[PDB]
Amino acid sequence: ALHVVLYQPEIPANTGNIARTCAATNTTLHLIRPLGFSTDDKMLKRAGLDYWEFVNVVYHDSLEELFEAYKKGKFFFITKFGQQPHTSFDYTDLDEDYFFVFGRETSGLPKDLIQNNMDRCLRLPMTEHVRSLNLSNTAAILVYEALRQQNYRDLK
Amino acid sequence: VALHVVLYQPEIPANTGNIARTCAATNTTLHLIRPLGFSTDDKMLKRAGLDYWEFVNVVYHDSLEELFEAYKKGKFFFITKFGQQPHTSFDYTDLDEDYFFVFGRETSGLPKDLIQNNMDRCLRLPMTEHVRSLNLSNTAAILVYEALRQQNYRDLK
RNA sequence: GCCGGGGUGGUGGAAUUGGCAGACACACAGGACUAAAAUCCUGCGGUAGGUGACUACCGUGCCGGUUCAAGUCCGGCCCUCGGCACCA
Ligand SMILES: Nc1ncnc2c1ncn2[C@@H]1O[C@H](C[C@@H](N)CC[C@H](N)C(=O)O)[C@@H](O)[C@H]1O
Repeated sequence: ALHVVLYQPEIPANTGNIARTCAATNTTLHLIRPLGFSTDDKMLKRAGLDYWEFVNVVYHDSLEELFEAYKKGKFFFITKFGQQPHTSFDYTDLDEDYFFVFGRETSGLPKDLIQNNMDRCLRLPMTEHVRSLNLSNTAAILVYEALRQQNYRDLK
Repeated sequence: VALHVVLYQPEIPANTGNIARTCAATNTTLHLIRPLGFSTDDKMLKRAGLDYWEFVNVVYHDSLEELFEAYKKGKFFFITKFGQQPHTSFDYTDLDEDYFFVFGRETSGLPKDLIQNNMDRCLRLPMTEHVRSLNLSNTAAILVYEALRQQNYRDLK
């Protein structure tokens, strides 16, 4: 019911951790195929430990292919640019598929896409001591915020 | 009046580095219960590229009891998979109290007897069933931002 | 000065009465593992033929000798440590 999209990830271990977090929440992981690693990177495998068999991982050769395939979806885009924190939105409809899309670790999301949908742009309130926050951590804050709103349904 | 993340004998280096990242992005004081499984020497801190350590405000403690007796009136929430309550069932809004979030060991976990005595404040992030545990990094960050959700991201841009 | 130890890979270092030199540990390297500076598995003296299987070759401070065979025994020398002597 929940989805995590990774636009061309770079760090294998970051993605592997997110896969484990997905298996702990029964979340679908989406990957935009211009990846910075291979499918056989051993750091990818390690970060996912043994939980890989419980992750439904979907590959998409482009951001477009994903959007069209999941035409009925609440696509939430997570960048520094959004003027609204992630907790100011609503994820409480359980009859829906919620999509959280994460940019490249050293780039962002496509600047065209951010322009068109700034109402769905979630910025995690930080300080100035760091420029960003680890993707695998940032992915988890949103899954367990949305899971709070859905009252961790079926999850004990 | 801020949040406090204390890590009981952390071992895997990368987890603690990512926790310090979140701690610097939230101005959350990081308490470190020794023995640690790594080295926080400035040489090794810079070998891992941890340039935010200066802003993390790390308070090394040598025992869990030392930490309890230095911050006696801290609200100590112990975070383990053996809790029965979520992390969102408690109130971290009081800006007059010091809230402390205790995390465990990546290969072992929090002291079992400490969990038994204080099951009232034992928080379990709801997982599936086939997943034994979450990442220490992820578990810490989730808790920091849930308290900041309740604290409306005080002085956070 | 005498006597007695030590010298051996990248490192500390092992090798019994002469009979496969480098055990073992650290380093390193490749992996595995219930995000490793944890742990576990594997490789590791050199050379060249080598895809490799591996092979032969060389290698214990220098130079000798005894041996079928010398890290090992013998003689000279270099370096080093210790006891003893040596000190107007
Ligand atoms: N589901 C979870 N709920 C709460 N804390 C967790 C969870 N998974 C991991 N943690 C944190 O990470 C620590 C270590 C675990 N990752 C490892 C398994 C260990 N047996 C345990 O006590 O959970 C825990 O002691 C917590 O600090």
